[PDB]
Amino acid sequence: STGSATTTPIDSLDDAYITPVQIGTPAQTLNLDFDTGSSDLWVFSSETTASEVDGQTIYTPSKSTTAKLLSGATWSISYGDGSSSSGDVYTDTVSVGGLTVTGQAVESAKKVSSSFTEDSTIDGLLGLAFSTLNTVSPTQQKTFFDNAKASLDSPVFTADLGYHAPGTYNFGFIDTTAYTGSITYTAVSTKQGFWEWTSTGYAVGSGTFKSTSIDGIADTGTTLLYLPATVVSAYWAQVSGAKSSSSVGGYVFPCSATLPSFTFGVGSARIVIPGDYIDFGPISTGSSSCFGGIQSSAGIGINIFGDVALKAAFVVFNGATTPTLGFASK
Ligand code: NA
Repeated sequence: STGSATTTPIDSLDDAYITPVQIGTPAQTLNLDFDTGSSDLWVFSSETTASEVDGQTIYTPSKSTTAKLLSGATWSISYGDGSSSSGDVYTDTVSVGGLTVTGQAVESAKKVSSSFTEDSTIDGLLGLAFSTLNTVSPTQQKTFFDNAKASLDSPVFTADLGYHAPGTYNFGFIDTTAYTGSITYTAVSTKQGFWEWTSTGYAVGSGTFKSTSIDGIADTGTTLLYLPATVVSAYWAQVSGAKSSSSVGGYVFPCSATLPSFTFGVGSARIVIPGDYIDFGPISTGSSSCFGGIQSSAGIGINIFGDVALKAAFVVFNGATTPTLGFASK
């Protein structure tokens, strides 16, 4: 089997991407944020505290003929941005792009933090990191990918995120038309439950490539690229008037600037992030200070190849017995 679903930016900045997901029978279609940095499939629901719902589409298990309470199971998650959600668990039929899993754990939110309530476009998350990070207690549950794996033509999914445009998540196959050149594969550590890999270095603009090992995670659920302070300082030093602002919470730059590209290494290959991808626009409406898309990972405890990096590439998440990541230009 295979699946193929279009993923759409939620706003003009590509802050996140939503992908339609069919849950239950008859289908209830919710727009989920596919997150390779977490392992819970959770939804806004008929159980969510009413004051915490503001425009999201909800899953109502009582209207699904295939929903079953997973008796006793609860979940609670906290993300890197300080957001959180918790609730109880149903099993139900879940389909993505024509690929169906029966018996998927669908985590029904009873509570969500303010950042979820305030984002009317995101109806929940679909985690695609390793199932060892799933929060369901007392019986940990599998991700949609892990449940689909054995049925897939190849045990893979791919992320092809657009810059200010829709893109695609495919399950079970490589679309050889979706990238240019060849795919470079690199080793993954699953020790922390993430798609954790080691970049071979970076360049700023037309500068020379610096060979240096950068361990980090491929995380579709993180907007920005978070890298060590040395690397980030080297990037922003090439933009006149850029500075790190403790008041704003990261590097800012004059909105009049033209940003340089950023290159990261994947083995001997190179992925180039155009400068335009690094512009996250005014820090507040009408400001001439713009927020940078490359930020320091110091204090976060891990480097994160978020959407700024990933949308410059066709990315293969290879879930074979020895997992690997692949990156191609596109
Ligand atoms: Na922000």
